[PDB]
Amino acid sequence: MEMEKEFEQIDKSGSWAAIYQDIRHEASDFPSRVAKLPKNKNRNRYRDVSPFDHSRIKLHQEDNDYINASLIKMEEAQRSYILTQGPLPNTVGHFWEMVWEQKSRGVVMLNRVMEKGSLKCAQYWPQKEEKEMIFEDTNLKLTLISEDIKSYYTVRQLELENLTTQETREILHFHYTTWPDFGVPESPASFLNFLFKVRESGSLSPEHGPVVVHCSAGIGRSGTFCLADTCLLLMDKRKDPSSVDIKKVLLEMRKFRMGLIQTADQLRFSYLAVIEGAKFIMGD
Ligand SMILES: O=C(O)c1csc(-c2ccc(C(F)(F)F)cc2)n1
Repeated sequence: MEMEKEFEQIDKSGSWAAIYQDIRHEASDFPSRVAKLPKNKNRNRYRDVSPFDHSRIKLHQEDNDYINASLIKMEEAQRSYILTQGPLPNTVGHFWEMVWEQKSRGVVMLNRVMEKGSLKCAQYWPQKEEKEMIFEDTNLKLTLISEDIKSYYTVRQLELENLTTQETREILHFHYTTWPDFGVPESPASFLNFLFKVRESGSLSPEHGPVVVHCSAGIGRSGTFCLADTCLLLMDKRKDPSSVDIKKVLLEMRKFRMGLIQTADQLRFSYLAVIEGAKFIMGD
């Protein structure tokens, strides 16, 4: 079925939970043996969220190459994304090592450091220009260059230096700051505006490594971001945009990381975002 009318048909019939459970039943199951080794327990935020072995990002290190991060490679859309958990106190150096080694331009953050009164990820970037951060375990230096605070998101320019080689690179930090502590946003308008700002920066384009996207577990809000982006790109590429099947795209993405889209409310929100976004693209 088309999307917008399949949407109204699920609303009127109140069957979002049943649609979402079908997706969960059909989703791929692949091994994640490296994630579960005892030496990696303090590298995982949640025991039930792990990268598959076949698609996990490897650190370029001979001691321990493990990070909780996955490469989502979308062949028809010609987009790739790295989805990862919010960094932990003992993985902030690994996080920036990955950004460096994978040649990423941008980092997309969809959570606040504290939500619901608890810490959802480490304070992994510097908050003042004159107070830079050094990660001694991976030999990197990180400096805040500039910061632009808007009503729904903040953009930061960061400098990452590889202290072994003295090479430097500019990284863009895109921070969506207004996702509610409970539920999903009422309108997708600010999330879509945010997605378009990431796109306009070059961070999603083939001349760079894959964008790094995270929330707390790296599957829920993060899944919504890449699902909406890929569906809108396919609608632009194909002769028949009504042939884009959001449930099929989500199942393809779940071949590369488990659990993408965590609730039936997140599924409905993804439909809403793609539907509204397709009207703004045109060309109208
Ligand atoms: O209209 C359609 O349904 C349509 C148009 S292009 C397309 C398609 C393109 C590429 C690939 C892949 F090889 F890249 F995987 C798979 C499907 N489907």
